[PDB]
Amino acid sequence: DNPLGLIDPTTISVGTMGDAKPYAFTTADGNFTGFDIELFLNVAGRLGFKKEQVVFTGQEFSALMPSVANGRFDVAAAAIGTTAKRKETVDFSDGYLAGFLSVLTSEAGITDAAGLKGKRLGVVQGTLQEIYAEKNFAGTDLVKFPDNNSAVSALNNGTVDAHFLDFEAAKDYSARYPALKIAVNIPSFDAPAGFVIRKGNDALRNALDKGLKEAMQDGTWKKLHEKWFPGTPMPAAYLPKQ
Ligand SMILES: NC(=O)CC[C@H](NC[C@@]1(O)OC[C@@H](O)[C@@H](O)[C@@H]1O)C(=O)O
Repeated sequence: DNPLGLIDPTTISVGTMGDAKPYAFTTADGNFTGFDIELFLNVAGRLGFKKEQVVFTGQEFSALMPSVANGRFDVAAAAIGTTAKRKETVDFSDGYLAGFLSVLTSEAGITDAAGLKGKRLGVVQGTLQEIYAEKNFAGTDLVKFPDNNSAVSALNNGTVDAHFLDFEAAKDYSARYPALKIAVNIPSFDAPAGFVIRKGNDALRNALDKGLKEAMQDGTWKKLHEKWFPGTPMPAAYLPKQ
């Protein structure tokens, strides 16, 4: 039987990113790791799927949701913000991360949103950052990149003034390139990360929701958060209750 409506009932095919450190990324042997990866494998494990029964495929951010919508993957896990706009084509599990959208730059003069006037801002195609900048940073020239790596390369080259990306990923680039600093932090608590599933796949959605709640209640979520995001605040919503 196929109760979870999977492509193959013995395996879970997950669409992710090889370059979204520390959320999702690859090590030197090409295997996937990061917070979202370890959390997903933990949730899948509770559903009776061992680590060898979960396959990961790296894709550019913009291809993830359409690949799930087209039946290429059972799930997508890559700090995917939950929105009504995204809910038009896919379904989401309950939220498991809520953080900031960050402006990474070597220009100390940029201190807030109003500092982005007369600046060239990098965004990754299809991200919540692209939408936010189009709505709130009108007049700021946007430069669309397929990934963070290309955007940061143009930031290091001096072709863009700043790059707009996820807080933990901005922190990672700040460590890799010390001249780059997080100058602006924008709340994105209204779009928590959720595991993406095929629109209407209620059996897989409900089963992932059960595992996520259990991982949060037994303190697994807390342990994984402390590992991948040291010094980042943890909300009571995702921590053990009572
Ligand atoms: N891997 C990526 O490039 C994802 C970029 C971006 N992520 C936003 C977000 O979901 O990331 C995790 C949390 O910090 C959320 O609050 C946030 O909205 C997006 O969904 O568009």
